[PDB]
Amino acid sequence: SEISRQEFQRRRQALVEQMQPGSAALIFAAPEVTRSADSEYPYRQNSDFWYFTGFNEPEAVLVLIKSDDTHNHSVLFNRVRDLTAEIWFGRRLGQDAAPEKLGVDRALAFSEINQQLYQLLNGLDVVYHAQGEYAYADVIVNSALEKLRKGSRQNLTAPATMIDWRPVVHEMRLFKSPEEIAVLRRAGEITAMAHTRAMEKCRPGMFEYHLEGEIHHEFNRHGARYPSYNTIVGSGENGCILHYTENECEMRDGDLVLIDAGCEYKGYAGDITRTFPVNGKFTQAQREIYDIVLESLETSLRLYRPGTSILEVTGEVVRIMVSGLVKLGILKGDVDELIAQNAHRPFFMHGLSHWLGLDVHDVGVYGQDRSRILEPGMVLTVEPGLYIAPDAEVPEQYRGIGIRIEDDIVITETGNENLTASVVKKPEEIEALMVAARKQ
Amino acid sequence: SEISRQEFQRRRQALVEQMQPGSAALIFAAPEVTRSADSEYPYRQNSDFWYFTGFNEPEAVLVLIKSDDTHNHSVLFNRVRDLTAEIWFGRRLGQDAAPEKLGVDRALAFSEINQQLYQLLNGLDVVYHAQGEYAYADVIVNSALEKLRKGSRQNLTAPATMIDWRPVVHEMRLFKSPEEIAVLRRAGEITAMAHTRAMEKCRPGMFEYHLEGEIHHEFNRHGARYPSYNTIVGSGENGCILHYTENECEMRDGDLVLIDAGCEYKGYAGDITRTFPVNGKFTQAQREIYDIVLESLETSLRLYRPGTSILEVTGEVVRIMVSGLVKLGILKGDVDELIAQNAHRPFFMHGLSHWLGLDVHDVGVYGQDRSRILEPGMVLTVEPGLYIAPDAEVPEQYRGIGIRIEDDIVITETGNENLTASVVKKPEEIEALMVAARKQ
Amino acid sequence: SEISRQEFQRRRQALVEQMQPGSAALIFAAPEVTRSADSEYPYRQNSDFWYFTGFNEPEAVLVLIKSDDTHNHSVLFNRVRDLTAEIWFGRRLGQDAAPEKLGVDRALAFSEINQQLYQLLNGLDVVYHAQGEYAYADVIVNSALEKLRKGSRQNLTAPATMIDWRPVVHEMRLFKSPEEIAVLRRAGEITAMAHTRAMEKCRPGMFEYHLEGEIHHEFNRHGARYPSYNTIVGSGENGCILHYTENECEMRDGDLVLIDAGCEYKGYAGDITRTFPVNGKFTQAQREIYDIVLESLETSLRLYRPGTSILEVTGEVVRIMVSGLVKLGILKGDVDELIAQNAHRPFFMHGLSHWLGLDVHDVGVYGQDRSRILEPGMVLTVEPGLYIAPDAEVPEQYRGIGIRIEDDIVITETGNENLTASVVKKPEEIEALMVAARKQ
Amino acid sequence: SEISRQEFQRRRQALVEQMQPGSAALIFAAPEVTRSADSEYPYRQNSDFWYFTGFNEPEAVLVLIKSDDTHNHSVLFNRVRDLTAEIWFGRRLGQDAAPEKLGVDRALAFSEINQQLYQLLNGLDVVYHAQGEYAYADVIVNSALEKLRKGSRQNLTAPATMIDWRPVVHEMRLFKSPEEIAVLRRAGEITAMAHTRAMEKCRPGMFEYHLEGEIHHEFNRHGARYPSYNTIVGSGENGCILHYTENECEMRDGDLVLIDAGCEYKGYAGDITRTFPVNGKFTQAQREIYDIVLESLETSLRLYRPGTSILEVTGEVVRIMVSGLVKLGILKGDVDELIAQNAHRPFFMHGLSHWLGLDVHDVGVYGQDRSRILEPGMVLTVEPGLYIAPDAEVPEQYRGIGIRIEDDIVITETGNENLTASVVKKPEEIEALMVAARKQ
Ligand SMILES: [Cl-]
Ligand SMILES: [Cl-]
Ligand SMILES: [Cl-]
Ligand SMILES: [Cl-]
Ligand SMILES: [Mn+2]
Ligand SMILES: [Mn+2]
Ligand SMILES: [Mn+2]
Ligand SMILES: [Mn+2]
Ligand SMILES: [Mn+2]
Ligand SMILES: [Mn+2]
Ligand SMILES: [Mn+2]
Ligand SMILES: [Mn+2]
Repeated sequence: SEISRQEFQRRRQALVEQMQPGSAALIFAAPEVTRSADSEYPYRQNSDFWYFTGFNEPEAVLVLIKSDDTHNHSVLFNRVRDLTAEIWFGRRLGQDAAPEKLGVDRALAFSEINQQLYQLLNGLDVVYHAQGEYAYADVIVNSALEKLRKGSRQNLTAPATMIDWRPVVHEMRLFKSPEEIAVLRRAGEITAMAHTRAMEKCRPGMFEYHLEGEIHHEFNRHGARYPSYNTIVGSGENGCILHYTENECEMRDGDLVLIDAGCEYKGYAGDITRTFPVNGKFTQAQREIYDIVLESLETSLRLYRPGTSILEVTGEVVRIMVSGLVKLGILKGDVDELIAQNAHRPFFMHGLSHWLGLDVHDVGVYGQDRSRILEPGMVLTVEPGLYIAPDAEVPEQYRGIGIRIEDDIVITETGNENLTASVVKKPEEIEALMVAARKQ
Repeated sequence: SEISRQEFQRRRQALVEQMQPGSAALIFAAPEVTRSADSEYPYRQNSDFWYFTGFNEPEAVLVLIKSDDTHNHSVLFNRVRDLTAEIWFGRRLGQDAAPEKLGVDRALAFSEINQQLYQLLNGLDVVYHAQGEYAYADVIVNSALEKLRKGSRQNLTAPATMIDWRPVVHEMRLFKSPEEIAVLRRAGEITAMAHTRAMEKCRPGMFEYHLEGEIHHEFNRHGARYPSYNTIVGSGENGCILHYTENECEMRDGDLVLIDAGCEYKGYAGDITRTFPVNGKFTQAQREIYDIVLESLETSLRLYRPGTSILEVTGEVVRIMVSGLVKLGILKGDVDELIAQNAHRPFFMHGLSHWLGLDVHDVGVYGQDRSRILEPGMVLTVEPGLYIAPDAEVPEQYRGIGIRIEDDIVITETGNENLTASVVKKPEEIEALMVAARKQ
Repeated sequence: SEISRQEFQRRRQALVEQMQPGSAALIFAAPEVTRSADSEYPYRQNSDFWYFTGFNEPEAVLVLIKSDDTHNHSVLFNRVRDLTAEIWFGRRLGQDAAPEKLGVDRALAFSEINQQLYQLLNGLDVVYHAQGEYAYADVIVNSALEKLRKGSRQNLTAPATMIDWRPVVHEMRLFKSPEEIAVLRRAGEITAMAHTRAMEKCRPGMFEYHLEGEIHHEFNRHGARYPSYNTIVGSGENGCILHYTENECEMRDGDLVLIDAGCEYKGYAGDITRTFPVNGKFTQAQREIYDIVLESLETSLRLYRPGTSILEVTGEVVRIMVSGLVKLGILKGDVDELIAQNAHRPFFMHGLSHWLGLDVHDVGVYGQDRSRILEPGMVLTVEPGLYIAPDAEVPEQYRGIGIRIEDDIVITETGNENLTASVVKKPEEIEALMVAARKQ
Repeated sequence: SEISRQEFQRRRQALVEQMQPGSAALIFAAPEVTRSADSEYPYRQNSDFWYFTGFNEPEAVLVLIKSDDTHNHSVLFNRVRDLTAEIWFGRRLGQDAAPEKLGVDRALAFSEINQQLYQLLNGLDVVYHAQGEYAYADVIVNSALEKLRKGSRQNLTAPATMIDWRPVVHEMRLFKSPEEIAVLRRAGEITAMAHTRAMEKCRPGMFEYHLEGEIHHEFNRHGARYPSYNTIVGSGENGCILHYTENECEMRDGDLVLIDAGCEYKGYAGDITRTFPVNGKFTQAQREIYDIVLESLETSLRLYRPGTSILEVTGEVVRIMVSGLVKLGILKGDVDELIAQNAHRPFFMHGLSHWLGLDVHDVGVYGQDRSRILEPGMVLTVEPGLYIAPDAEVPEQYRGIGIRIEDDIVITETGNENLTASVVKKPEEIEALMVAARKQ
């Protein structure tokens, strides 16, 4: 599953439909990024630029011109074809092939952007620009506007209005097309297979980074070369560190390991967390904390639907957590009073859910306290956790336990679809899986 | 093998020994780097900062103060310990533990750098600063100097002299300690095992990126989490593109695949290229080009020693190439005349060797045309190649063939040691390896 | 005559009336400017900031908030009162006195602008900002918007729309109130008295800068401390250099001197040019060129009225010039053909008229080729000139003659009012004035 | 008196003599400065650039190359000759005439600086650059060094050492040549004539700015077009504000007026303060404060000589002030105890003396608390003052009195020469002068 040329074109037209007549929208590619000295990180296209193009080169700018309410056209600035650069660093789309390949009306060399952009903006009323996103893009836009402001003797005029297109575009991204959902479904399946593999390979004495290697190998073999975020493999006390990415420790018999990892597939993020015993068997204490986190997740999965909100479902989770922690003696008091004082927060200190898409923490307005009413087409995570610090003032057997369990879902007309339920999370199913792998 | 605290301290003292009395050297950590939106790339410490510290955090600055010819001391600025940041994003060294851990005299919070740096530079004659390396570092240094210049009423004085320490430090890095050579030896072995694995796993119909996944998995399992540069897997015509990193094509029965990949192990780069038949058997044409590149490499490996140079060895390679290409009819004419007109250059268009170390294209002065005389302790690559474009005006059977074969060596008192000879390169040994793997 | 508090308030309200509901306009003061080292030029307030405030301090920002269509209010950021700064550098308005003095609703310390501006912009739809006018102002606005964009967890929202208020404000400035016309009338009278004085004081052997001194002394004595632009005193060949400001030469018996000078009175510019014989008597050649320039000006003064344009009046001037130059043999050919080839341009190479107000080259849209139809309340200059280079291919006696004659006018319902006719320009009146002064 | 070509050349050679072999010094012109919109302030050349050139154009850079200990040469970058720019904005020196005019070896177009500077710095060991002085200059230098650092394949090398030439050059400027002293002597005489004129013209009912106009007219007529700093005319309570430049008030019968004004003559500053009765007659109270300030100045003038210091002479002044203030009841206590508690500071809150030259607050190291031992050739001001605030807790008759009296001196082998004693300061001489002028 992928997003095709025709869909990128639909998205461009949908933006144009929201634009004022006599306007242009400017969407810039990500800069290349240095890793060390002359070596660069593998290129990651800007998500919004990607959303409108599926084009994975730097030094590119998409310009959508809406001349009036019936007439509009697109211009791409992109790197020229060049024999030498290409023998060295790889093939480039160039200007001749871009209109057909990407479905844009015209393509021009990026090297000509300062000579051409002001001419495209001349006489328009509005420019849509994500100001502050990239310095290089701001310099280009500001230069063009300055040329226009200062060019009345050449009969040039600058648009007086600049509108940040990010609110509009991010609202577009918040609601996934069926094709986007198919891509995310595949991302979830690829990520789930990776997590299953990690559970089947995990043994005491392996390093945390060994499970990262298994996971990334599984991503790669399904054509998801890169993770959507830095993989977390937190065994023992490291599980209580939320974005532990060192993954440098030997995994001990008797500890849990929390793995949070997700692929990037055709631009889209998977995002799964599973926590499991390194030796294949939960201790009583581990199981007691695990069951509360799993109940939180299972309840959330039953509830998420159109018409509720992250805030509302979070309230149910908080009650489940406070109740379970009181029962174990980790919290003490009256449940409702404890809820009223947010007594869960030392152990569950993050949000239950974030939007998911071209970024793992995807764009889109949440509303105050994530109160926005859910509608079909929204994609979000569900990730309750409990983290009991090594020095927490709690019954000793719970200290140093960090558990999160995270699935990715799409809101549908009838509730939700779980994209990541193909990797197990019930404790008895985890143990069975690991027992089977451990027998060879 | 690794580099220890005591060695980082030796390097600091060796810099200090080269410093003027009444001076301070400022060495800044790399900034964190955005991958997309709020997600960052896995952190890569600046190589020179690493060289003096082995410390893998951002927002850190090493200050070496040489008060006079007998007295000197070190101050580290680094991130404070902070409960919340640490629960979220991970553990930090902090100020209390840094002096013992890193072997510095004093540690201060990075948040205090603007309040403290000018006081450390007050009254010194010289500041050593790699100006232009990082914008954030330049801002900090320029602010401190401005405070001093403008603070005569507070009895402050700025050092009038600023010296770029990069020439001195890069000359230090050019000559490896025995411990560094041990680390590089391990990098070479890890990288070689990865390349062997790729040869054993490769089958027609696999995607180029599948071999990248095998390679990166092998790096990881030996504790080299990250590659030292973006892996190249160039099959068929893609082999003629020097830094082909798309690795997106299905590998065809009958094509060669060129794999250029290297691990980063304790900061140090491996860098190996092997080219081999996708189906396990060189065609006659492939073998004919391969033999010229292999002869170039084997001859270079015999020759490299103290007292020669990359330039001198390159001349021998050029003769081997021109000779072989004439013999095959790819070039036509008199060998010596062809050499005199650099007739090899359409097919061998890059350098034979680059320095290797904490960067894959390592620091250090090459001399004009890489004429610097080699000495023991220098580490370099040897990477002849021949690339015959799909449309080259040559006998048809050679078109679209891209071959490079690259080993990493250390110059020793008696010649060189090949760090990467544990992965095969003789064509009959490649075929035997692949025949054996292909039988299961 | 001046502009009062109530008028600045009217202007603020007129801007607000043009603003969208749910918006704020930000108007920044000019930065102080270094002359040398720690010495600054005398402060000149930004013209648009001045237009809305009459406030002559730096580090000030006017914020006009239009909450909706009935409710609006103003906030000033300005320097705090401070005993020491004030003993040293002078009195400051401060926060307590500003609301009454300036007629703003609230005043806050400039030192708090970054802590307060984002709170004023939170939740608005539109921000009006003259982007690119000042770097310091851009930094402040961009920081505030970034805080808002990034502050959704604090329930902050940034306005997505930024509109340059300069087009609207400059259209306001283009049409003068009766009070503004009274100020400009006084500026014209002060400037005229200065030019009369220069004519009465001028003698061969005086330096050009001596007339500048007379002029600036006369400005000052009427309470116009500063000129509105750098004074030009171009004698002999220097008259052919349009913005000759060196004023360094001894004025010779037999040469003309061109003086272009204007006062700045309550923010408003005068702008007068007179050219006259250094020795009090035009030569025949000088008089011949002078008469053409004077005819051009007198005709322009008869013509300028509502319903014509600078372009239309320029055409009449061009015909007068071509005709006169043909008659003298400076041009040769058919007048209409010469006009059609713009043959006057080597001798008259600038515009006839520019708008006049708070800047000498005042703001406001001219239309293509200055074709905008004139309306009452517009204020402009009328400044024909002829400049015959020392090496021009023309009858010898005309070489090195530079003449401009410039008056300032206001368009009225019935034509125009000449604000600067109190300094003579008819050649016989110039000679009479100078003859009288030269007798003592 | 002026500074000639040969002296600018001597200064260049004296810098070169202090430079390391294999080095270049870069001295940049001041940028032009905006006054409002498209109008600029009258150009003021950077003092250090002026010191080495006497050249009053922007977009110019002096490059002094010291190839080794015997061979050196100079290159100027400066604006090209251009017909149109010159018809408009004035004459430019250009490249052809510069070597002879300025006495430099070579001149190149400023437009070529980025193409040429790196070639001049290639292979040198040291670059002398006043980093942080001007942004435009820093950009140019940083670009050149970056080209060199990154150009090893083109056999380019950057100098690793950058030295701020300001300490060396400012020490040069601290010691005046006999020619510089002659220029300063003339500056002092011009300034003194201006102050005499102000005393002779001053009448109750005139505005403070009227005396500014008289002063600036007198500067101008002697060929000092511009003041060296913004003129202060502080009558009544305004005299207690140290840099009162508003000069906006009507001068009252019964008040003193403090005038601090100085010309700029051939680049060099005068700096004189005189305080006198607006009505020509000191009141008893005014005279009582005046006598203490005059005693302070007369004593300082007797004392200043080689071998003393500003600090030492300041101590004598402080004693004079404390003594006089005790005698009048403004201070109460034991003189020595009062001195020990710096009890004078509410009334005398600034320094007694600053260096004087191409800047009014001239460059040069003062030593801690201005303790540097004075030597012949140093030029400084002597400016005791007493300022009694309107609300000071002192005998009523002294409130609102601000008096400073300031002369400019040169240290000589035998003491000092007073450059500004030609304007009176004894109270009886002030009254006599004013009585005579007031009679007509
Ligand atoms: Cl391009
Ligand atoms: Cl910190
Ligand atoms: Cl403030
Ligand atoms: Cl130029
Ligand atoms: Mn996750
Ligand atoms: Mn998540
Ligand atoms: Mn390689
Ligand atoms: Mn290599
Ligand atoms: Mn004018
Ligand atoms: Mn004009
Ligand atoms: Mn003074
Ligand atoms: Mn002074």
